[PDB]
Amino acid sequence: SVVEEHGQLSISNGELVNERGEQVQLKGMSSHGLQWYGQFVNYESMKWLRDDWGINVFRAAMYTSSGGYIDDPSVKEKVKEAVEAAIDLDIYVIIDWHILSDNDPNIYKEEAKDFFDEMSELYGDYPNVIYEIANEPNGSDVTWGNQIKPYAEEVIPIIRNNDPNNIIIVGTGTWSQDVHHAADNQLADPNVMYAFHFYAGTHGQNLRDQVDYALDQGAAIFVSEWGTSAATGDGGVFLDEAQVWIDFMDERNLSWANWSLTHKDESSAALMPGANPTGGWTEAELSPSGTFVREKIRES
Repeated sequence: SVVEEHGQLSISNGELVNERGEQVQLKGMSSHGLQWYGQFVNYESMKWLRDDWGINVFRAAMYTSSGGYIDDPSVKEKVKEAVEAAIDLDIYVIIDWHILSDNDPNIYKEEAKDFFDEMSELYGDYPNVIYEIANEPNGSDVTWGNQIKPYAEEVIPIIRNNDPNNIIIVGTGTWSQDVHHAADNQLADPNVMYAFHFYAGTHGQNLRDQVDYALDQGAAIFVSEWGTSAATGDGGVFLDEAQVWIDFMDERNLSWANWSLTHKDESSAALMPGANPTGGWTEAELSPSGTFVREKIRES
């Protein structure tokens, strides 16, 4: 139903819109790393998230390093499974080239180009796909103008040769926080968005104002990862600040994916130790974070 109704997504005047030009807001879950917690990514669990939580997007977080794709490329087949499930479920799907410790996207750019060539050749004639080409650039020596923008200007052409206009999300500096610099030096492609990531354990008032600055430059922003925890993914759940961010995102029509769908013993994890990898979770099998995120998407 979602993808049949909204169909082809695009950017118009800095906003995500559907094929009839109406604003649309995606809300869903991210996997944790597919090399660690891939058992939670399958048609049945995605169907349960669609039907019980109300998700309309799912993000497949394919780490590159940390035992991910560069070390063992078999994880690309789990991305394919997730994309195919999203197609069958009629929801959107984010293919996330999940850089982190490999903090400059240029480190594995050759591999990225080949991966995105393959994915856009396979799936480029479906409207469900959203490409996220570099999760979280980070480090003082990785800047928008010097590293990230030129990386995007190598990878985007590869995708566009196969898929002329599905959305591409491009990471920003400082762990996808530095939307100000990206918004002042935007990419040419008209269906690009810039990633912004937050964690509710950080006091967020200036970060909200910086997102507003970026939006005021006509840049489109996708909150492709956020947590209810501290920036480590752990240390406590911060639902008051999370709610402030939820309301901000609704006011600004910002799409989002929450980190993350796993049973790992960390506060950002949505599931308890006993949660079935194929879905059907009871209240007791959701963590405090998961309970909150489910409520937010159901309310929407």
